[PDB]
Amino acid sequence: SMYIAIDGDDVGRKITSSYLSNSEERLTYISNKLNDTTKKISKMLLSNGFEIIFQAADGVTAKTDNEVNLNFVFDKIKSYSFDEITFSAGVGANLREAYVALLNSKSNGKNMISIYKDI
Amino acid sequence: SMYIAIDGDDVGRKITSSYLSNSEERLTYISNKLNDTTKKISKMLLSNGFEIIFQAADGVTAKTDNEVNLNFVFDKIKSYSFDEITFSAGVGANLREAYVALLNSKSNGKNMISIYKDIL
Amino acid sequence: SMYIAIDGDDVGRKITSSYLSNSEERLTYISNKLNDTTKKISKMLLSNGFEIIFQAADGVTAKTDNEVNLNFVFDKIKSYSFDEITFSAGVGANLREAYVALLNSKSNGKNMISIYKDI
Amino acid sequence: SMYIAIDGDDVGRKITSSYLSNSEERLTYISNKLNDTTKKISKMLLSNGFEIIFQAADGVTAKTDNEVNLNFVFDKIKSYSFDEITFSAGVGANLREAYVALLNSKSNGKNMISIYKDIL
Repeated sequence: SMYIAIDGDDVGRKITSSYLSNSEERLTYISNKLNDTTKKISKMLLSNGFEIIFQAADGVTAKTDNEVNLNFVFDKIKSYSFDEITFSAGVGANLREAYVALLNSKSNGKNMISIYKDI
Repeated sequence: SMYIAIDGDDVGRKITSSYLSNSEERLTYISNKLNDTTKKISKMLLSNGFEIIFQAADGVTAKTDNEVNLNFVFDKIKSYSFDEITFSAGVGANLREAYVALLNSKSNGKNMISIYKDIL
Repeated sequence: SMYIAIDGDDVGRKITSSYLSNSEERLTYISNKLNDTTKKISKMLLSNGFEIIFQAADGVTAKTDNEVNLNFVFDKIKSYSFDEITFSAGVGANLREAYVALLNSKSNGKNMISIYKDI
Repeated sequence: SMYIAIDGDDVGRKITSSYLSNSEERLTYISNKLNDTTKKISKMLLSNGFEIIFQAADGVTAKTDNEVNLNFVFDKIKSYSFDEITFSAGVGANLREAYVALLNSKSNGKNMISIYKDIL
């Protein structure tokens, strides 16, 4: 039983920047692109045997009982980046482990995946 | 012209709590209610002549040139609370003011609305 | 071997409020009360046999190999609350457990302590 | 009167990394380095005729009514960087302007300074 928690890297900084510069068009662009990119993530996960647990904009969490190629899955997630917006991931054997692994990725960089047992 | 920025209060803490307690049911519940609540927010704003600028996760930002009763709009916002999750808002004459007024609401309480001009 | 991580609750919110209201005196009061209270916590942990690992801003992290009464230690921490500013704590057998327990406290309330093995 | 708000960039991420990797030495190193650096920042501001309003770790805010070379002041701030930790700044005519300028710096880059009037 494997869990994956996926979240955008510092998307809040890009949103705040758009508010402070009065950039309506950039804010609407981010809104639309976050919605479209998290749909691509969820459908890819579904096509690879996952069950979607949580799906907001910039955040998707899922689980599977099948074996998966995490390199392939995270390569797909990396290919869904747009502009200076990327996503990180944590993998674990329950929700808490995937969440802590996700914090590990976020605290050590961007556009990376961590597996809890390997920390 | 008037801009309004709306966001949930402490939603991230409820989500974090769900991960650390291994509560899939509560996490999925939060996901569904957030998405349903922000759909209700966007539809109420569009119904009062707003153009939606941003709609993602727990935030909705919009603008209008129509006349607007803010008491009506924010009483509607307050009716969309669920469990321990409330929503705050900031209003201004541009996006920057609405954002700063939202930060004012978040920093001074829960379930409240701030007009940028009243903060000066 | 026991680790404890202590951090203020929502202190950033009180600070942001003071900036946005141009409340110079309020901000300076928070600065002083924060540094004074964290020194109080640090001296208290030393008096109960801890070694300080980290002490900065609104947080103190310490470890001990000696015997401890946790109820006495955290009741002391709660007695260091001022105005609406309080502190939460996490305890574990290593730094990661103490941190995750601290995150558990912060996400479920304020002025509370979590022991990692209890979660 | 000029207000300046200074804050470290990404300090919390370096701290979190240390907890999660069980690196006591790296966490104590950060603690010691942050405390050294905030004292250097505040002593430099005092040396330039500022009055300190707020001083925590990775964060110092001050104000002055005298003349100041901000370029010299921020050049000193940038020289206090250590490892991957840099500092950002906002300048304004009151606390709220300095804060919003600092938010502008942190959302738009690393190791930068913003003057509130330059953002309008």
